[PDB]
Amino acid sequence: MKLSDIYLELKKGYADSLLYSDLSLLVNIMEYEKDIDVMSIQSLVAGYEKSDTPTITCGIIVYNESKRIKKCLNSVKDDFNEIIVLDSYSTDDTVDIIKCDFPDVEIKYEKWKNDFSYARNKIIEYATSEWIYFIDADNLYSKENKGKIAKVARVLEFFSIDCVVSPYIEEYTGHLYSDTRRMFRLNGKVKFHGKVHEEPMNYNHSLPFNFIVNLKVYHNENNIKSKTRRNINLTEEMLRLEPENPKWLFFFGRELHLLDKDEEAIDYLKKSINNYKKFNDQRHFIDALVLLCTLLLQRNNYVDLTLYLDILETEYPRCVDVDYFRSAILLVDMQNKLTSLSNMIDEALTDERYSAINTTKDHFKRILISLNIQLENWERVKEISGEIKNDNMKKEIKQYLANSLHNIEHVLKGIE
Amino acid sequence: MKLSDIYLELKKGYADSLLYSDLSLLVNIMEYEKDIDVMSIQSLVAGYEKSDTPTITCGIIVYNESKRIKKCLNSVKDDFNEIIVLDSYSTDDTVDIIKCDFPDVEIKYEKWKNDFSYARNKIIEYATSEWIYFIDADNLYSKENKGKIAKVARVLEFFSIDCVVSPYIEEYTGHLYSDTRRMFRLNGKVKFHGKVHEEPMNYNHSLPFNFIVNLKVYHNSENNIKSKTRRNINLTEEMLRLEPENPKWLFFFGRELHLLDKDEEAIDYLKKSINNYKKFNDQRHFIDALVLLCTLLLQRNNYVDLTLYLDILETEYPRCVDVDYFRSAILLVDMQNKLTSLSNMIDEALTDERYSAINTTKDHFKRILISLNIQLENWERVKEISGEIKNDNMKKEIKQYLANSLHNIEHVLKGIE
Ligand SMILES: O=c1ccn([C@@H]2O[C@H](COP(=O)(O)OP(=O)(O)O[C@H]3O[C@H](CO)[C@@H](O)[C@H](O)[C@H]3O)[C@@H](O)[C@H]2O)c(=O)[nH]1
Ligand SMILES: O=c1ccn([C@@H]2O[C@H](COP(=O)(O)OP(=O)(O)O[C@H]3O[C@H](CO)[C@@H](O)[C@H](O)[C@H]3O)[C@@H](O)[C@H]2O)c(=O)[nH]1
Repeated sequence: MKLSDIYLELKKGYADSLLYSDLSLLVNIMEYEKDIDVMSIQSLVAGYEKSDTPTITCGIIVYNESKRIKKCLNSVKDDFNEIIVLDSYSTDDTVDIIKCDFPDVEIKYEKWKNDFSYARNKIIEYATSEWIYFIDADNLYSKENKGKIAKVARVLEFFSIDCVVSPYIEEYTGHLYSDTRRMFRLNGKVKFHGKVHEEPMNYNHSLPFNFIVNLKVYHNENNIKSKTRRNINLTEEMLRLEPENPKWLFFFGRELHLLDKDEEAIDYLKKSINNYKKFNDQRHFIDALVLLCTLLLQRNNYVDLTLYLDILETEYPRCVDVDYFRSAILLVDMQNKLTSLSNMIDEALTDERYSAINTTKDHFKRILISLNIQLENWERVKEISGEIKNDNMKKEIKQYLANSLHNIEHVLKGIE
Repeated sequence: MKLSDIYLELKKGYADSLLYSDLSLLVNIMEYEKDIDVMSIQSLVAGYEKSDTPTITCGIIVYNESKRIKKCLNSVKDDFNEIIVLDSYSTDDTVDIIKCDFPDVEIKYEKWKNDFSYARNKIIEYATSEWIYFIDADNLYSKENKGKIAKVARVLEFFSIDCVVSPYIEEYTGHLYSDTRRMFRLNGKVKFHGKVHEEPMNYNHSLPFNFIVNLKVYHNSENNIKSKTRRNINLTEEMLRLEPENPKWLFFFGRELHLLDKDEEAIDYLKKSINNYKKFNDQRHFIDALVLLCTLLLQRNNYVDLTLYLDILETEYPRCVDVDYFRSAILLVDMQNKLTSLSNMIDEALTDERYSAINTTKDHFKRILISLNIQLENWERVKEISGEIKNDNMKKEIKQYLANSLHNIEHVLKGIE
């Protein structure tokens, strides 16, 4: 059997049950290709209510998080049995904000070596439970996960599936990450690797299966500039060890972008993309393509965007962002068609050629306003709008300029 | 020696001369086909110095014209010497605004028969000068037409040219008419024909040649237009029922139907007029028929039939810039269409079972939509869509972009006029 099959058989067969109820916190089930050996589907829902419920501990590593450690721990101090904060010798409060308001949370210490894995890996060895789940301090643990976490541990042990576990992280942007690898069995197998952009690897160097489970965490400045300068130092390091690695070329390339060094980021993204072709962990391959495409787009480099676009479209055909960059290009072509039309109208007006409608060629000025407003070309519309030579056209334009003046401050009203 | 060549031997040479000054008040000159008997050039400039300067009477027919008759007669009184004013028994004052300030302008009377040419007769009779000039109550004789009139009458009497004379008459819309036919020699050769849309004709009903001269005459309107039209159409329909296949009248009746908001029917007459001008001799208003049918076809969003009448407009009057106006409007409508079809092709897209790697919220798609419908001025949907974006920084920039164009509108709106 495949876990996929087991879930189906449990749908019409045993949707009554608890094994079912708790197996539906697993999003990711049709991805699990390993045989789960079973000899009776009936004995299984029955043996699941007899199953042990495991212990989860919650590891947080903090530096100067005076601003956000309170809301963080509040989200989380009721959902675990043991919470371990790992102070890297904060210069501000943090430590004592924790000590009075949160009496039950262990506080430990560790000087910062420039290694998120070493820190993270301390809390692993300090931790007493039999699963761990990591959460960072600017993050917040949805009210919705109440009583759900250990249910996820329980099923995965009940089938004894080896995996790390990703909840959904929702960016403050609303962007929703699902390769987060934040929870895993505390059983000697599996330890963080990497000075930065670290993730749990099962220690034969690995790459464990990832259950996306149905748990959620939410956000809680222009200190992005701060954090990024910190990480690029670490990323460039990790990359100099493996200078041809597509993941590291992309990671570095990305942070270069974040430090607006876009021309240099495009080079690393172009190299990352060449190297993913024949390379096994293709997880961030898409992230390189859609970033190189936006940067190429932002530099009005349509030929190279089209080339990379065809790659994104053949390598990931069900990615909607292909349709995004194609739209963006048509809309560019339309701008030029508008401009070219604005330009033959000017060429027309400057002949000897007479008008039978309005000898003042003043109806042409209706189209040219219309057409340069559309092009956002207020420079040239303000102009054209003086060259008008008649009251009742002027009378016509100002009354139409107002009804859109007031349609704007109507939509501008009800956003913020 | 033709006339346009006499003007080349003055412009090149005899160029400070009094003949050349008065002859540059004639615009229409290379059109004058008749040849002229000269001695030399010299003989001809000096004969002009010893020539004359004829007299011009100014004719005005009027009905209830209380509001404009004062401004009118001002423009004219210091410029003609004799001006007759034919009242048609106007029920309001009018006649006595003329009494007061304009004592030397000889108010004659006449009962109104529905015949504009006939009213123009009765002023040709009473007139005593050599040339006549006509003007209407809603026009103002331009300030800068100072003593230019009789220089026109001189040059035309000197070469003893037969013709009618057209000043430029300015619409309330700023448009300049130059087939106006307002001045002619009072030598029993020229006279108005036609109950309405009268013009001066030779006595064999032929068509006097039209010098366009360099005189400006302006305007003074709101909704007297609907009542003037409703009167004129009564006459026009009569004249039409006489030659019911005459394109000039098919056009005139269609035009007035239009001015009375009977557009659906105005097009039917414009179409027949355009069909009949093909052959027909006097094609003066052929162009006016086409461009009015085109502008109405545009208003009704009938682009298929617009294109077809635009072709005819283009083959017949290729140098009319109004061709390009209509081709432009079409091209631009096709743009709008491509845009809205993209708006929808984008919409279909961000529903499918299809994910984004850039932003799960697809909020970047929604920004492209917002930007289409701002361009499409579909402010309706700019509102819906901007409610469903969850990234506060984009919602901030939509706020700041709208403010940009809000400010720039309120800026261009200021310095119009
Ligand atoms: O010297 C430090 C710096 C940070 N932290 C804490 O550890 C986490 C690091 O997160 P952060 O300061 O937010 O850096 P980011 O770049 O925003 O975090 C991303 O990048 C890190 C570096 O790989 C990852 O560990 C995180 O999972 C990932 O959210 C946070 O809880 C910090 O408070 C420390 O304990 N010591
Ligand atoms: O029973 C009338 C009605 C009007 N008028 C006067 O005649 C002139 C006609 O001008 P208007 O009343 O403004 O009519 P429109 O339709 O605006 O004028 C156009 O249409 C008329 C009919 O063809 C022409 O006389 C004009 O030259 C032409 O400008 C004006 O001075 C009127 O005051 C009369 O004499 N008798």
